[PDB]
Amino acid sequence: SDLTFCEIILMEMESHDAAWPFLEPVNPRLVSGYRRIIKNPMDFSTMRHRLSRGGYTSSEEFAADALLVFDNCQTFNEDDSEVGKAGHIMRRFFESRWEEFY
Ligand SMILES: CCc1c(-c2csc(N3CCNC[C@@H]3C(=O)NCCC(F)(F)F)n2)[nH]c(C)c1C(C)=O
Ligand SMILES: [Mg+2]
Repeated sequence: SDLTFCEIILMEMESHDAAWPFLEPVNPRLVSGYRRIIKNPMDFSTMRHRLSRGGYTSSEEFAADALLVFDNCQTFNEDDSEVGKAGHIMRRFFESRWEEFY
């Protein structure tokens, strides 16, 4: 249904060169101040796990999680940091692929 498109998008994000910051949850033990600043963490493997057990009712819920990944990225990382730069590439990728399905 709407979920077949989400499988395609998520697969293509997981394999993207710039996905390396977002494949795994941030470990707050390793990242000073992350727990304080980011209220709702999100990453591609959490989305993949939620998709695998069917925890998305609509495509709009899937997109909310994706946008959360990149909102969190821009909140915590400078736009010219290595992670910020990758997050902009991944955000533009997502917005572009989402639009040529809907
Ligand atoms: C900047 C942290 C961060 C990552 C992320 C995922 S893998 C990775 N890297 C691994 C290899 N190269 C170093 C670099 C790194 O700095 N890791 C943590 C620092 C330390 F202490 F472990 F070295 N960073 N992803 C997101 C979404 C992040 C944030 C805060 O938004
Ligand atoms: Mg937004």
